Amino acid sequence: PSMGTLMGVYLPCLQNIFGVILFLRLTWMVGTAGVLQALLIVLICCCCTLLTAISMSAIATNGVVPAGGSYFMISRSLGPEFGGAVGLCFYLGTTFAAAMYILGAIEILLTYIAPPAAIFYPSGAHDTSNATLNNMRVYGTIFLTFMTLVVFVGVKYVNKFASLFLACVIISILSIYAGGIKSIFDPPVFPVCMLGNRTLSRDQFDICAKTAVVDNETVATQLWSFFCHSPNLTTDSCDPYFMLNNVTEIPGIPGAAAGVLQENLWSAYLEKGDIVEKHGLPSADAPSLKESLPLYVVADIATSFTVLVGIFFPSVTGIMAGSNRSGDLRDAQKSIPVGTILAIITTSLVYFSSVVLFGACIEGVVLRDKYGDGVSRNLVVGTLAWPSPWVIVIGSFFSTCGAGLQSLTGAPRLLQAIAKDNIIPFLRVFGHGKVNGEPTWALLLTALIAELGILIASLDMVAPILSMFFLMCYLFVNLACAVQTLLRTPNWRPRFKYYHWALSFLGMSLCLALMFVSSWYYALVAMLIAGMIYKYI
Amino acid sequence: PSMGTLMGVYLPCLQNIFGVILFLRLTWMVGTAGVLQALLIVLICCCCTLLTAISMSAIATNGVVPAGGSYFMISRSLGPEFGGAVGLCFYLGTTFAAAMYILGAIEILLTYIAPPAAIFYPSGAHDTSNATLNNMRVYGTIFLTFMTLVVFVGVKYVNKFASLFLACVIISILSIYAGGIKSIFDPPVFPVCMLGNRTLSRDQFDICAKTAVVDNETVATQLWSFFCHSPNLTTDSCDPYFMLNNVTEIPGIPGAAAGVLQENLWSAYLEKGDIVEKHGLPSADAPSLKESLPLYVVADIATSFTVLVGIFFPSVTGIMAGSNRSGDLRDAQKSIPVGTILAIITTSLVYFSSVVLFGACIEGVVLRDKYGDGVSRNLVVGTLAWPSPWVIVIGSFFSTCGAGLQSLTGAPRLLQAIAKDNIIPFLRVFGHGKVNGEPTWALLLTALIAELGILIASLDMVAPILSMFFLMCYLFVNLACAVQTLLRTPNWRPRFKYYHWALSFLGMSLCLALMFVSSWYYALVAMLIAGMIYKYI
Ligand SMILES: C[C@@H]1CC[C@@]2(OC1)O[C@H]1C[C@H]3[C@@H]4CC=C5C[C@@H](OCCC(CO[C@@H]6O[C@H](CO)[C@@H](O[C@H]7O[C@H](CO)[C@@H](O)[C@H](O)[C@H]7O)[C@H](O)[C@H]6O)CO[C@@H]6O[C@H](CO)[C@@H](O[C@H]7O[C@H](CO)[C@@H](O)[C@H](O)[C@H]7O)[C@H](O)[C@H]6O)CC[C@]5(C)[C@H]4CC[C@]3(C)[C@H]1[C@@H]2C
Ligand SMILES: C[C@@H]1CC[C@@]2(OC1)O[C@H]1C[C@H]3[C@@H]4CC=C5C[C@@H](OCCC(CO[C@@H]6O[C@H](CO)[C@@H](O[C@H]7O[C@H](CO)[C@@H](O)[C@H](O)[C@H]7O)[C@H](O)[C@H]6O)CO[C@@H]6O[C@H](CO)[C@@H](O[C@H]7O[C@H](CO)[C@@H](O)[C@H](O)[C@H]7O)[C@H](O)[C@H]6O)CC[C@]5(C)[C@H]4CC[C@]3(C)[C@H]1[C@@H]2C
Ligand SMILES: *[C@@H]1O[C@H](CO)[C@@H](O[C@@H]2O[C@H](CO)[C@@H](O)[C@H](O)[C@H]2NC(C)=O)[C@H](O)[C@H]1NC(C)=O
Ligand SMILES: *[C@@H]1O[C@H](CO)[C@@H](O[C@@H]2O[C@H](CO)[C@@H](O)[C@H](O)[C@H]2NC(C)=O)[C@H](O)[C@H]1NC(C)=O
Ligand SMILES: *[C@@H]1O[C@H](CO)[C@@H](O[C@@H]2O[C@H](CO)[C@@H](O)[C@H](O)[C@H]2NC(C)=O)[C@H](O)[C@H]1NC(C)=O
Ligand SMILES: *[C@@H]1O[C@H](CO)[C@@H](O[C@@H]2O[C@H](CO)[C@@H](O)[C@H](O)[C@H]2NC(C)=O)[C@H](O)[C@H]1NC(C)=O
Ligand SMILES: [Cl-]
Ligand SMILES: [Cl-]
Ligand SMILES: [Cl-]
Ligand SMILES: [Cl-]
Ligand SMILES: [K+]
Ligand SMILES: [K+]
Repeated sequence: PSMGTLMGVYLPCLQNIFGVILFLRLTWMVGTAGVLQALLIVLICCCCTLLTAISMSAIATNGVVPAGGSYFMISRSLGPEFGGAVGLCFYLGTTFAAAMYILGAIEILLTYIAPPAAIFYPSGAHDTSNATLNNMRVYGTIFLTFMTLVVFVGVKYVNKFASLFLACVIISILSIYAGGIKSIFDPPVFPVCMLGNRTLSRDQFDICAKTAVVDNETVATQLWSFFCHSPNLTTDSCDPYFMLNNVTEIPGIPGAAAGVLQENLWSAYLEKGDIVEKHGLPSADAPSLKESLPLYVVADIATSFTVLVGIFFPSVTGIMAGSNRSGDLRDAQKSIPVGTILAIITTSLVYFSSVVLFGACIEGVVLRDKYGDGVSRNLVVGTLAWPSPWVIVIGSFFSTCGAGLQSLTGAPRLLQAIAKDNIIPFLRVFGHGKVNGEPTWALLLTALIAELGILIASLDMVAPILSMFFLMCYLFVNLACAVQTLLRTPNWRPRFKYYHWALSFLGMSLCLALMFVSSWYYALVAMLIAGMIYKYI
Repeated sequence: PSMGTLMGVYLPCLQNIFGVILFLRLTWMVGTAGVLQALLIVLICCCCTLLTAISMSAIATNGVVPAGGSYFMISRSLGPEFGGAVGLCFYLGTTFAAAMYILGAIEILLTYIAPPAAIFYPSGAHDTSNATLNNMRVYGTIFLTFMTLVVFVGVKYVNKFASLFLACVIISILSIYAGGIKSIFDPPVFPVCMLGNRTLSRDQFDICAKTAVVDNETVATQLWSFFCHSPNLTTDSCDPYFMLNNVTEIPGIPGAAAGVLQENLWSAYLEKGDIVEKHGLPSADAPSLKESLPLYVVADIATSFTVLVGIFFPSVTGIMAGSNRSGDLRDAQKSIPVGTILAIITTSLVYFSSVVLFGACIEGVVLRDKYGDGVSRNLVVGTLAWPSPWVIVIGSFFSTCGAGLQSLTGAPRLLQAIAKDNIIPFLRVFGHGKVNGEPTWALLLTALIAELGILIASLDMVAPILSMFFLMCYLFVNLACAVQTLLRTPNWRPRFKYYHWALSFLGMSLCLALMFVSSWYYALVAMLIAGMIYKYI
């Protein structure tokens, strides 16, 4: 066995922690919560995983570290009762992470790469959401049935091209920082058209002006016709908000400055149906017609602190996939505690610096545009990139398509290993495999469980379920590291310097509080199920 | 043993089938779906239960009919594998039916009896729903903790006053029919104020007129001030829909006629946010301000056929609670098949005649008012009653409060009987009881599971879950009546004239199709769970 700390523990952790939400939902989170509460979300979500890594270091520095996987380490160091729960919650987390990584790639393909490749269209006037959901479901079934046949046939080709999907992530992050440094000197040009406080969708109309001049004559623009329903300049059929207020362009990226970071510093939560608005603009109060409501950037979902925590939390998960090479290492009780902790530190520094960067460079109206309606249907992340916005689009699409394949290769192996362990004979038929050892019936069950997450068809609806499963897994790891100390069991003597039972209790309580924060209802259901299984045994 | 067919089988079935949805969601269903599709919903939902009663008659006409409950009949006539599934699905159905019956009584109390007894108020302008949900949850916890202490202390007093809650239902139905016959000759006076096609909420403004006369002077009314935001008659700040259109009262109950039944005959489905509108009125097309949108009757939820089936279906359930007295009967193989089938026939005739009655008497704009906003916050059912609308309000409130108590007494006995059977030792601690035999730990588990249904806080959100559990129970009964015939098992010779295996197959397929109709997602999850338990055994 010869695998270092770098290519054995650190690089798979750093490949599994970075993902879809850094490129799709982090600018929206900064713009919705403010820089201060966004740093609070990043700090709270990166203390569950740091204390969980301190507990996994106490797992790794005990005994012999049996070869293969993180399931076998926990199962041989903590008994079959805790290990089965950890393995089952981590299997369910990986199978729904595959669904979230597929839905991210479909969102990138349908809203940024190929917009006219849409089957279902928003008929009528309103409900542009049901066509979006039915459009996500069809491409979800197609990409899931393709990427399960790829895993069924081409495991060696997925394992051979596993570092290319990490190179894509690193290039598409260095482009963000290279453009964010350029914006100090030479910011790019993305004009945002507004009307009073309200920002409007630039994709529909042509020119951001109330009147224009053609043939030495003042003619009402296309923007006049959407609000007043006549090409005549002296009608009284206009809404009184459009009449009293003036139409103004602003720079969507004003560059890195202190006055920009000062305005993006506080929370601006909106309910579903509200319009994204500035604060430092004059606006005359007047009622507005209901028929001009599609001519604005509108909050898609209702937001709060507890909504944003549950959407952010699957950015930080990925500790447990740095112990999968625990048989190939030279010194497995040295490479795992150093590697997982340094990977969590570097990824959390990237998240803090990116929160401060997006808060100081991009203006909060562009930040609060989920799907980028204020700027010509572009990525808000992509507008800040240095060479072109297409770098982040292509790199994020290939990174999500790679992270879905790696989850669809990682979860059937885990169900294979749990079934072959005879720990629950109810799953005995899922230990059947090929002559290679590759699973056959576990891959089908992962494709069926990840289909139930695709049929939810939203990134923001699937992500709290992922938070709910990974927080249960990380809670059982901290339970199993505190109980074995407090019960004074034999064969539990961790040789790790920075381990103490109070840190595992603190991690258990923190990953229990985040369970109530992300979604209180299903946490209250899982608490009943867990309190019932305890009354059994 | 001496119990007849009438007081032993027929009256408990007829007490358990009638309930909350006949008085709260049936007029809304008629107005939303039309008379033809409402009769289709009633006909489809009353063929799952009729074929399920034909299968329960084949259960009852086999063997000895062991004493006590419907669980023991199925468990001794079909084996412990089918019987455990039937008993567990029927237990979960009864524990969520208690939650639906509590939420119905809270809806009646907060919207019709005591409106100012509300803790949470709709602050701001919009979101009158979140205050409503948080207002349902608090009174749900209060009424659940009261009606579990009543069941823990006063079982004999709940059993002594069980016929009073049936007398309330029968009086409050005979009042509906007595007023619906009066409306042929002398219809009551409930004026509905409208403005073009759109109907408005009468509870806010005073007089249904655009201008009025005080002191020999024409003065703008209170209804003018809500739409134009000025008491001056010559302003141009009005919305152009209010200016071009005229304000008109109609009779909310025009009486039983053929021209009224002809207009309520077709479907009018609305999406969330649409305004309830007539069809036979002139209306000038004009845009409308967003700030006048609370001055209208608005569809609360989006409706379709599959939404209304899942809300109607728990009106028909209640077959299985006519075999609870199977030890007290004289001829249990005669009283059960006659009693359950005659009770299903009489309740289904009441539903068909009530659909035709509400379609022919009440106008469809009043029918499509869920919560009765068009007529002064009254029950749409209650406006048709003969003596007063308070009869239906008080009778429906006491009937839902009684049907919640009877579910909270029926489900702990079932969990008691399943736990004492040693069929699943995982539930062994729930067979502990008092010295009387009354359960202690099963009553707590019913209070905890019915709390998870109360915290959903909607009648229309809890009702498809009830449909999902009762359709699984009725599917397992038809499976277990077709498999024992087709496998040619011994000790299965039903002596019922009208039984055949094709009727049980037809009932199984119909109660499987309704499972996909009511909610396709959770049916698709339950199909995976059932197909996995089959791959185990
Ligand atoms: C050990 C062995 C391994 C395999 C196995 O066990 C044995 O493992 C277990 C694990 C099981 C799974 C455990 C958990 C599960 C999650 C569960 O979802 C619960 C709720 C969510 C799903 O929502 C549903 O989504 C469907 C599809 O949309 C809806 O159906 C609708 O579909 C159509 C639309 O066209 C229409 O008819 C209706 O809309 C409806 O029928 C369901 O209704 C819906 O419940 C998460 O959804 C939640 O939805 C909320 C919306 O109200 C949302 O709130 C917010 O919504 C928006 C944000 O988008 C905002 O406006 C507001 O902020 C909020 O309103 C919530 O965010 C969101 O959480 C499904 C089952 C599943 C997967 C288990 C399956 C079995 C399992 C794998 C077993 C196996 C056997
Ligand atoms: C044998 C032994 C006995 C005991 C035991 O096992 C062992 O038995 C089992 C049985 C288990 C139970 C099985 C089933 C269960 C149902 C499951 O619910 C699934 C979905 C529904 C719940 O929705 C959730 O409701 C909560 C509360 O609202 C939401 O949380 C929200 O709360 C706040 C609000 O302030 C806010 O933060 C967010 O809103 C959110 O956090 C959840 O998000 C939500 O998922 C049904 O809800 C569905 O919601 C849809 C809305 O999107 C709705 O679609 C339609 O919505 C409206 C209609 O109102 C319309 O506009 C449209 O037409 C649609 O959008 C759907 O109609 C609706 O179906 C919960 C678990 C439970 C009870 C199991 C518990 C465990 C159990 C008892 C075991 C035990 C151990
Ligand atoms: C929108 O912008 C215009 C600028 O064109 C403001 O118009 C005022 O115009 C008069 C004469 O045209 C000037 O003397 C004033 O100085 C302008 N006011 C300013 C610059 O504040 C108009 O008031 C603006 N609308 C607003 C602020 O609601
Ligand atoms: C944007 O402008 C509006 C008025 O042009 C600001 O004023 C609010 O308007 C709403 C109407 O939707 C009222 O309910 C509020 O009471 C108004 N607030 C006041 C007068 O302080 C609105 O605040 C502005 N948006 C910002 C600053 O984010
Ligand atoms: C609303 O109702 C009024 C009735 O007061 C309609 O007014 C018209 O008024 C003129 C003179 O006042 C009459 O000669 C017409 O016969 C009326 N038209 C009718 C009765 O159709 C007014 O047109 C109505 N608004 C509509 C239908 O949009
Ligand atoms: C009620 O009146 C309106 C117009 O006063 C009718 O017309 C529809 O108006 C909507 C605007 O919300 C348009 O989108 C439709 O195209 C109009 N339909 C037409 C012109 O046929 C509306 O149909 C009426 N409602 C009814 C009859 O239920
Ligand atoms: Cl991610
Ligand atoms: Cl992980
Ligand atoms: Cl009912
Ligand atoms: Cl029933
Ligand atoms: K991740
Ligand atoms: K019922």
